[PDB]
Amino acid sequence: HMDVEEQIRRLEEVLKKNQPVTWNGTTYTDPNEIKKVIEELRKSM
Repeated sequence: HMDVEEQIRRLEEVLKKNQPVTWNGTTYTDPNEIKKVIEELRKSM
C-alpha cells in the first residue's frame, strides 16, 4: 500500500470509462485531467 500501480489502475478504470473521479483533493471530471494525474504517478516508476 505504498504501491503506485494500484493508484494508476484505479484511475485507469475511470480513464477507460471516461467518468468524474475525486482524487481526495480535486474531482477530475475530464479523462484528460484524470490521465494527467496518472502521468504524475507514472513519474514515480
